[PDB]
Amino acid sequence: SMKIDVVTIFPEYLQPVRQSLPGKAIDAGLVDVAVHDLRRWTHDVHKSVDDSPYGGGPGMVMKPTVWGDALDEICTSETLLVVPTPAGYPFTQETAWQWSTEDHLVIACGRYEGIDQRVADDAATRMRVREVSIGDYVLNGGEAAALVIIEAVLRLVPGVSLLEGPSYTRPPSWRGMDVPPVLLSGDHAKIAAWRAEQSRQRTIERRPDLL
Amino acid sequence: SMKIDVVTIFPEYLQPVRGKAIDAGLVDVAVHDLRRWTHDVHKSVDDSPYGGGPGMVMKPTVWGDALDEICTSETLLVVPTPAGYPFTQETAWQWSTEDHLVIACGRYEGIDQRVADDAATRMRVREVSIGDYVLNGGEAAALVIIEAVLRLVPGVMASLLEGPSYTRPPSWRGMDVPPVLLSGDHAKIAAWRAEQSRQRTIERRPDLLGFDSP
Ligand SMILES: COc1cccc(COC(=O)c2cn[nH]c2)c1
Ligand SMILES: COc1cccc(COC(=O)c2cn[nH]c2)c1
Ligand SMILES: COc1cccc(COC(=O)c2cn[nH]c2)c1
Ligand SMILES: COc1cccc(COC(=O)c2cn[nH]c2)c1
Repeated sequence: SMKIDVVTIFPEYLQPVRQSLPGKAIDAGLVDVAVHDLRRWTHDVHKSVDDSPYGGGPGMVMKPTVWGDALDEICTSETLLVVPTPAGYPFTQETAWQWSTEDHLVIACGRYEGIDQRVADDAATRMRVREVSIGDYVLNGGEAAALVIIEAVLRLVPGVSLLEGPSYTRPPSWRGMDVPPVLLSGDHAKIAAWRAEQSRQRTIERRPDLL
Repeated sequence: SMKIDVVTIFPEYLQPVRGKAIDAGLVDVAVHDLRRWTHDVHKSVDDSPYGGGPGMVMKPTVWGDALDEICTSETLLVVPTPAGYPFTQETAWQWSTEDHLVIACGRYEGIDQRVADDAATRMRVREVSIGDYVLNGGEAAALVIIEAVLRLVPGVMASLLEGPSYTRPPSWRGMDVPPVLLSGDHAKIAAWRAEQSRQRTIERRPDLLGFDSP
């Protein structure tokens, strides 16, 4: 059983993962994903969510007063507050495994430059807060990162070292290229060693950092 | 001006592109249902892996037909996969100058490798990872790549992590903005920010400064 709340100024962005849920998953109370428009918590007629950064420099910083109200209403002391940001700790498969057993995730989607730091600092005094990066690149908003995180976590919720080498399926011959004959050999010990070497070679070529 | 074609068995999931509204006509984003190139009755796109293993592998025949119609020799064929070369900010900059990206979204355990090998004989192919986690499909990863690239396209920050940012009010729930940021001293602000950045990078990403990861 897991509840995910997403707070964003683009709630429509999250509508695909809402419907991506199996009907037998949400009916069983194993998962409910709710999306909230951040502007619900704005204070002015202009529904402002950002303001200029202290200490200058082009870019806009999201307002702490608005975010604080939103989190005040949505978060509980049991909440795991996830803040996607390119300045975050790495979000990896180990993280997804860890978060897969959480009762309540709140994902705060920020917009470039970021969210006033006091929001996270304040929240962290009564809940667990995790600023995380899904990758070394910059997005205009956290929304796509939320999709990634939601998918990587939920697929580890039951019912909701090296790189892997190439995979093949039918036909055995296609556009002049044959499936590696070892895979059709019925020698499963040999297949395993073949696959291990394929993985070692691909990892060396693509991710030497992993060795 | 850039064309992005995305190929997927879940074209619905790509509605979030509608966002990075290309209303300015600086890019056209097209999404294609892979099942459109099938001939079967049940329109099968996958099958069990040769050599055994878990899950299913997407068939090469369907993908070959789809890529034939959609790609040219000038296309950059992008295949999100956790087994790919890393997609980073540097990659985003590089791809921001491309005429034509085609993004092949895989599902299940993967796409028959011969799809990529075949395509590489007529176009440039890039198998890429957007990060070290596993997804059910390439769709979300395509969204990430599109966002990272499109915001760099002409007409629309790497080595360190950026430090914290603040805005009004100068005090909030008893928490004050760092006084230096209120001081109007550009040099001291630059110095403090540079320091916060380095301090955050060593704490969260020691690898970026050439130290052992925790
Ligand atoms: C909340 O503060 C910010 C600031 C800047 C951009 C974003 C959007 O997230 C990303 O771009 C990202 C997440 N992981 N890798 C990249 C959020
Ligand atoms: C070590 O860093 C990580 C973390 C998570 C996944 C991976 C690679 O997984 C694959 O190569 C794969 C999975 N399905 N098909 C290919 C690497
Ligand atoms: C090639 O077909 C496959 C196979 C396995 C998973 C996926 C989805 O992509 C990812 O999970 C991914 C991309 N970068 N980091 C994770 C596609
Ligand atoms: C080294 O790899 C990368 C790549 C891209 C960005 C970053 C860090 O960016 C930020 O911290 C940020 C940018 N806007 N707001 C916060 C690191």
